Amino acid sequence: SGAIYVGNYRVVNRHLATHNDWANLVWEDSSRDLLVSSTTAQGCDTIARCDCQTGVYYCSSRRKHYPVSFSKPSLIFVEASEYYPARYQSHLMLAVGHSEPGDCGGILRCQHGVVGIVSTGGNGLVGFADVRDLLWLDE
Ligand SMILES: NC(=O)[C@H]1CCCN(C(=O)Cc2cccc3nonc23)C1
Ligand SMILES: [Zn+2]
Repeated sequence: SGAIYVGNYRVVNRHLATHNDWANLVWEDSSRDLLVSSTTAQGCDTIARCDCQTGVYYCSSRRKHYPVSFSKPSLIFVEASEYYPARYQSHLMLAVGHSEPGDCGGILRCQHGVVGIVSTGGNGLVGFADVRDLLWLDE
């Protein structure tokens, strides 16, 4: 579990979105596992606007933050689940690091701000859904 709160927005993994998220839907993309809903209270998360390939992510399954090197956002194959059929997930970044289902929603950050959230993982790898291209989250 986990979300990004920037201004009047809440960014969550689309497969973990609530009924309230869908009733206050702004934008969603199955191919990226993202859903953005509107909020009444103000959010203060700063979104990074950069091409950083190093950062720190929160791992709930370990109650620890870990430094990582991660790849550039790309289309990566992801296996089937109770949420999606087998497909290519776009805007996805992989890092060598620990993750387990339950870790989705953990924030990845660089010195510039929020880079994205945990969305996939397995076999010593962790995948992050990038949010840096969503320029409209700030305006
Ligand atoms: N974006 C998707 O299609 C997801 C949907 C939920 C299930 N997915 C996983 O990757 C499970 C998983 C296993 C093992 C470490 C994991 N860390 O985070 N998620 C992990 C795929
Ligand atoms: Zn950065």
